[PDB]
Amino acid sequence: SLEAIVQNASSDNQGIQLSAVQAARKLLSSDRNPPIDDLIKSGILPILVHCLERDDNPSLQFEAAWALTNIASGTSEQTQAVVQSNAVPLFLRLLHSPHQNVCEQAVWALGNIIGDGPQCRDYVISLGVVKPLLSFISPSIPITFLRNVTWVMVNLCRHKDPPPPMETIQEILPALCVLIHHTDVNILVDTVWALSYLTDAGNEQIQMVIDSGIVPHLVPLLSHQEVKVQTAALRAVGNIVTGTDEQTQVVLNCDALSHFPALLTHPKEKINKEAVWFLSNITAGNQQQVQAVIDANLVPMIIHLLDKGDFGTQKEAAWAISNLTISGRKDQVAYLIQQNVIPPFCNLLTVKDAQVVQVVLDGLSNILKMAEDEAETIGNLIEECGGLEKIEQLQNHENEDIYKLAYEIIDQFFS
Repeated sequence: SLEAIVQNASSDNQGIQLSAVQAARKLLSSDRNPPIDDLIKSGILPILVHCLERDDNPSLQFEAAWALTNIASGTSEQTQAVVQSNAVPLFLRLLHSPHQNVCEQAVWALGNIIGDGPQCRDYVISLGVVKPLLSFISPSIPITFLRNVTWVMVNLCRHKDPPPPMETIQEILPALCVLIHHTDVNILVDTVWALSYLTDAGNEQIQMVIDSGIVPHLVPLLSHQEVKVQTAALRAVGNIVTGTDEQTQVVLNCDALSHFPALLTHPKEKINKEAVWFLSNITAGNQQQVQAVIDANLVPMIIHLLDKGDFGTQKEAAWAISNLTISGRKDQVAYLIQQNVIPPFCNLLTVKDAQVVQVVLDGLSNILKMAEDEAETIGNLIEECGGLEKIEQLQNHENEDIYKLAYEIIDQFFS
């Protein structure tokens, strides 16, 4: 009797209330076809939200929290019905309940709400969720509960186009510093993905992450046995090394490069690609960082991937080679030449990704300009592998930066 349940829940007698709220909860969480929509149309939601305030009856508070949780675990329309009934401030309140089960049910409901979309997430942040959420992280916490805590932290951290507030980041980072030493794979995945979302927000957030002290704990996860950890960590440090040279050097000082031979040869193409992206951000640095890439014996592996990798990896390797020519010294570029970069580099001149074509022409141009006396030898190598015919054809490309640079190269070195 759904009507009866609604009427009884509104009674002043708290035991009849408990019976009714328990009945609604049992209708919702006990079957594989719950009547969620029917309970919403009944008008029960504001009653349950009122029940969440009853600290003097924790069984009633628990049951109402569980009912609303299960409604919020449903479809987007069901979660939004919960949000529109003003449930959120009451769940944030229940994060400070002394009763663990009410706290766990509040975390779960808030997770579903935050997951519905960006404005609900930003509402929950604006109401102060982070401090009480992170307060749960302790040595005695059950792992299932901690997993739900960390999932909510990731989801608070993930929609980036709204940058989360800086002060929230200051609250979240100490928790990540704690969690990065956890052994549970799901906790590590969530912690590191959260870090990678923070590190994608800009150089100032990168600096906050650096200043937290977490990078020497983060870098070694590049060699974790679990691939999900490896790929989260590779994203996080790659984003750090999109920052300044000094921020990149923070990563290098952790011996990051020692992890890369096993990433360039990893069976997963996605790890090869992400690793070469990382390296391309190292070679865009100063002469010493270029030399760090050379001295780690990584250049032959990059050139191999430039030649035989999947296109996404090939594009990243093209960037890594061309970026090396930005600040690299003549002898470092000469080392590239000795390692037979030219044929596979020139083989990318014919692809449909115009950005890659431009990158390759930029690198070839830089190489030719840098070889004071050997420019003729290098021009001959470019000719031998068909690079010259390809450059000649690029004079007719639609894109002005390409055809201009092809003309300039042809005028300076093959005329």
